[PDB]
Amino acid sequence: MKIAVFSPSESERKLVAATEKKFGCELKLIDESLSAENVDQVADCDGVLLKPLGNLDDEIVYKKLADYGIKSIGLRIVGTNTIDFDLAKKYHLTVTNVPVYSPRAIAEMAVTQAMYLNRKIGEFKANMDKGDFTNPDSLISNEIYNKTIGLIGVGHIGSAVAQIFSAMGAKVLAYDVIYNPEVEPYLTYADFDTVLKEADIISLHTPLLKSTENMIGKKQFAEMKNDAILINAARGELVDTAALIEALEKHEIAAAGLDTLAHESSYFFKKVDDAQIPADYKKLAAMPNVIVTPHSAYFTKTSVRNMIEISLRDTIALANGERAHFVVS
Amino acid sequence: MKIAVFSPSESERKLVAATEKKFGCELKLIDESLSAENVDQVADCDGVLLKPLGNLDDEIVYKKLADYGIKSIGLRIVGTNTIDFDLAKKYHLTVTNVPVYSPRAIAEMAVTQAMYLNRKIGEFKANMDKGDFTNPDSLISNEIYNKTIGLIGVGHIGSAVAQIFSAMGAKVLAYDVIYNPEVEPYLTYADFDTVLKEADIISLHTPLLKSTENMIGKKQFAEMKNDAILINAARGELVDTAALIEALEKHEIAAAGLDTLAHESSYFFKKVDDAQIPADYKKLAAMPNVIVTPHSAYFTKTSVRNMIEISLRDTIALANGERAHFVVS
Amino acid sequence: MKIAVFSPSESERKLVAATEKKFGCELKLIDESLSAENVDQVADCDGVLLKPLGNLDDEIVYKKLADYGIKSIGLRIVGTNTIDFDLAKKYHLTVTNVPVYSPRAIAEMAVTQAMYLNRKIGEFKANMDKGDFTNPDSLISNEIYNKTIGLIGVGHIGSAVAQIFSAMGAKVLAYDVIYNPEVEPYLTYADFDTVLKEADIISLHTPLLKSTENMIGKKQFAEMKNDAILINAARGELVDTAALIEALEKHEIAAAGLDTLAHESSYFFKKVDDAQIPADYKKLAAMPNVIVTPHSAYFTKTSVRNMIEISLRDTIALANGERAHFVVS
Amino acid sequence: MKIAVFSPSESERKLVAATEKKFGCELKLIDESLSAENVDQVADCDGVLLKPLGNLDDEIVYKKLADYGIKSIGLRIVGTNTIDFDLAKKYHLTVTNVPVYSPRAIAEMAVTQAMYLNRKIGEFKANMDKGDFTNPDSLISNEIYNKTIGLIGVGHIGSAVAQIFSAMGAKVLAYDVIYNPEVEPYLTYADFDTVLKEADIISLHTPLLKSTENMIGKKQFAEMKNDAILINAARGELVDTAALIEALEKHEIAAAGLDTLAHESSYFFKKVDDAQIPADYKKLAAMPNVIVTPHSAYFTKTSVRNMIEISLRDTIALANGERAHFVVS
Repeated sequence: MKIAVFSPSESERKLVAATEKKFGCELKLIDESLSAENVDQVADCDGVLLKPLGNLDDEIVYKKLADYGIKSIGLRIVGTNTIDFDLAKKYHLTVTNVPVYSPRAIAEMAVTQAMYLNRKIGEFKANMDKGDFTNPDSLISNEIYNKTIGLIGVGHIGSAVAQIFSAMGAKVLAYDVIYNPEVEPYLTYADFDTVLKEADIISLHTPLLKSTENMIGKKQFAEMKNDAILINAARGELVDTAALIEALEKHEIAAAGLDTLAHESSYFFKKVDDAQIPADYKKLAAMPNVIVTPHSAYFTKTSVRNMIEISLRDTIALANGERAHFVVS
Repeated sequence: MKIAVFSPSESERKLVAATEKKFGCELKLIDESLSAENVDQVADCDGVLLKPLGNLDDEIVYKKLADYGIKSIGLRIVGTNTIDFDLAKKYHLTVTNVPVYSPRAIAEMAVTQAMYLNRKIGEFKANMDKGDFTNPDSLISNEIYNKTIGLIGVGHIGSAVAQIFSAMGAKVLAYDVIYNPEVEPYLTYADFDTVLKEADIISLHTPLLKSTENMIGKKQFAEMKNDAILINAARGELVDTAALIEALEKHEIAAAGLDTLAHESSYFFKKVDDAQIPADYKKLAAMPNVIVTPHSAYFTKTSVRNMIEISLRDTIALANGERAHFVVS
Repeated sequence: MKIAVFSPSESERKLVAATEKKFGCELKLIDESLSAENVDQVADCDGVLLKPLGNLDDEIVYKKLADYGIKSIGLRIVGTNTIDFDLAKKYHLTVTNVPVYSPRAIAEMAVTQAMYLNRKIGEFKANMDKGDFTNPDSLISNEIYNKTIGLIGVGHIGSAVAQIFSAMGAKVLAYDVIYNPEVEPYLTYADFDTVLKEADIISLHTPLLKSTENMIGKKQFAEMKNDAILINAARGELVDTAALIEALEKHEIAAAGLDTLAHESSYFFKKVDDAQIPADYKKLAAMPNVIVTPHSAYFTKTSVRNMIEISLRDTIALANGERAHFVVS
Repeated sequence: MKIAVFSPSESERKLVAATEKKFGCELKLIDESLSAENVDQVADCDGVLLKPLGNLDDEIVYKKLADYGIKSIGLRIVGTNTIDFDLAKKYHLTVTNVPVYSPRAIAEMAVTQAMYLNRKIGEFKANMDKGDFTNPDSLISNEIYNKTIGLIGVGHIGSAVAQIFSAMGAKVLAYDVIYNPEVEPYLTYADFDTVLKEADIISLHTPLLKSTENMIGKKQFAEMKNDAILINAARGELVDTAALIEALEKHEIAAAGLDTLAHESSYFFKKVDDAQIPADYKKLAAMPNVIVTPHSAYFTKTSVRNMIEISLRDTIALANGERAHFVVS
């Protein structure tokens, strides 16, 4: 049982030994992701784990996989769009994926950003950098249990946000289109308008769909409380960035924590020069009441381990024609 | 019922009218701290609420409060250092204070700082500032339910830190010299050495005393885990700053969140020029794995209100010959 | 939109008005469940909600449903075995069901029974009934945070058990065959032997399968700690009752809370004479360290509401050829 | 180091050896309470630990402890009623006690009883006893996150009740005459009338004083919701038992859990005959929606140990001229 691993990250490499032992298999790590140019390297292998940078679009790959007895495409991510299903069907190559990495990883980054912004630590730092070490009333804070949290969408990640906040004593409201009895201990469902008007901290947990692009814009910011804090660890495209920047500069909201931004593809996950960084990011990055992280909410030891292990399990099951949890086909 | 209030903060001013209505009393605000210069303004006053900047040394102030029928001194703060208790006894002046502003205010600042540093948000920022938007392993994080929290001292604040951390699923250990059965659902008592050795996040909750000054020094940093996060929202002098800086520079700890620092008195609560700010602060402030705040863990609406309303309440009571909750030796 | 409701319970009747308003439909409640004998009563109706006592086995029902334009069978329960799918397929009659009622309802009954049995309130009552009002050491208890909980199986219900207990400070271990990252904050996975040897309170959350019938028997009881408490709110058939009774009489365990028993079908949900109640139940019912409830863990306002509302939603969607959440076909 | 222990419980006996090892002292156990009859057994003793059944009236006991160099009286209990404090001062005998055994022990008994009664387990039992195994609406229950908890008094115990209930998602309200900022994450202060009117579960945490005797009477039952559950694990005399019985009989409340009852002193902690048990108890004990326990909320391993080790520790300290934590007036 030798499984090829394409496009391993530094963090995934640290796990290979442990992983090999636990699964009784060998991992063959290959530095680039899978192309026509290096597929010839699964020959001595019984399966493939993928982290595709770019679309898997040219058929010499899909065919040559089947030539070697490969039956499955084990994506180490949720993201499916990089796989041309037409081809996969064409070579009885199942696709697996990793739908849930660690919902607490993302929930905890959201809560963390919200707390820091609530305590205005950045605004204190910007004051201090100018030699102002006072406690002006404009930097006063409050305990989390005096806050209302509002969730737009819930899911596994929102549910974990609600659990955390409600356990610190906060009131958590949520708009959603589906009803889940299991999250009732931790939040109260309410319609969208109420969530936006009443919440002191608002966090996005909606999927990106054409109906949700820009669902947070000028009109929503105007509805928000002026001291509200917006967090978006879901999808950059949910929020109109210019509307956001302006709302922050107008003080129609108080702060924002973003793990994701529209057009992040140009720069997130890369090294770049100054001329490569867009101007909206530079504006947000200069504000003491804004956090931007490079889509790293997921980035814990647990998520990294699960991405590797979940995908590997499905992928070995399928090598043994055994059944698999996260087929997508 | 009229109560003089000396030296109110800006945040304190803002609550005044609501407090009048709530207590059905009148608050006479004096901008400065009580002094021989302003004492005669107490003349039409039932009681006094003090926030002394500096020593209340002169005796004619005390003679004159006693002359005006004033039966106590209501410290709005915790520290009684500037009260010459000798003169107090001489003039039959009970002294009260506010020991417990809001333990949650402080505990939440500690947690917030720990979570931010755990997520290495500032290290991602320093990296992004140089155009690096990747997710290197050196910035991988972890879920809080995988961490051990170590408390040095508990008290009302540490106890609250322990409640919050254990409610997120963390394991919490605490060193203390008195036993409180009511904290055991949230922490496990342990030896001081065990705590430093096993904790991934250390938070300080120890009174500053002769015996506890530089309690956290070179030897203690050497004992901690190298990815440990040190939080001090108790008292700066508990920590040897030089040893802290060195430890961080050598990566013998991963991060530090300080709401208080040795020698902070020179610059905390002031506006100053660059030349007035000490070098140890400047070193800390430059580190992207450090947070420093200007002793603002307390600074929530609840605290500021409690500082007024708890003193006011004991102060009114003693004016009525009734009992105060927080009389002091 | 008129929906027939068969075999309504007293609790479901209390909801009709509210339900009708919220869904803009009329409910036609019919006292017995659906047979050949009363199916002629869906004529003026656009759908049917069912709570079948007994198998729906005779085709005159399935055919006459289609004759009236009925497209769906809306079960108000999880239980599917009462529907002959061969027939349903034969009349393009979809089957819906209600998979999740309220997991907290069942989790809370489990926790409640565990707590009462931990505090030995029944044993105190049996003492008191004989005139003994003392506090003998054999009736000493302990705080929940000094206990280890062990879950055999997890699921939605076990996950809610773990959440509750771990929030009171208990250590929760769990054996399961599937791995769910989202419950990690609340329990630690461990193998079956460890859960049985180490747990102070053990609660069953395994599905009944031929491989699980009697999975708790003489050998497991002997492995359990002598002061352990077994709770089973899952499926009566998971536990060998005679092995249980004997373990209780031998004091190889301390107590048991059962919401379900093998052969409960003879008596649960019915009114019966003494000669109709089996002897195993009478033995357990006479023990002060045993609770038996008549499979009522589910029985809250929320579960009753959800059973009605979830099934009704799917069933109206299907009347409008719209899509539905809980199809089983 | 030898410390005499008077009148140990059976549970206390069981810990003795471990306590010796833990304190590195010797414990001389005397079966009876201190009296002129047994005082001379203190002669070889450093200090004393008392559990007085009855008044310690004679003065020669006190003269003789003082004669034997004994510097304090270590009550292992909370109540100091049987200490003639006058004689204590005469003979320079500091008096200490144990105010805080384990607040969680008591709070957990309250919660446990509330949850059992909320789930109406005893009413299902009374029903099953008559062969009725149904789920009538009169026995429908509800999830604890849908309930409001009302506390009359807080303190260390009530506070713990509030932590547990709010961690299950309940809304908790409390009436009190002193403000504690540290409880606000878990409860909201409210007027006494609001609490009785809005609470679905009422739990008492008020000291028995002249002004609080029958604080819960006819008028207060009439104010409560008719499906209210009343819990008293504080002091029996707070509740007018006649009015309690009547209220239950009239279904003006749904249930009651009592760990303490007015006049309990006649039978609690004793073995007695049927003729010695009062009628009000017999009425309560017959109701399947009532629990009565014999003042055993405290009775966990933690409490029994703390009662020994906390007194022992202050007792050793005062023998060393060091400070005690729980000296008493």
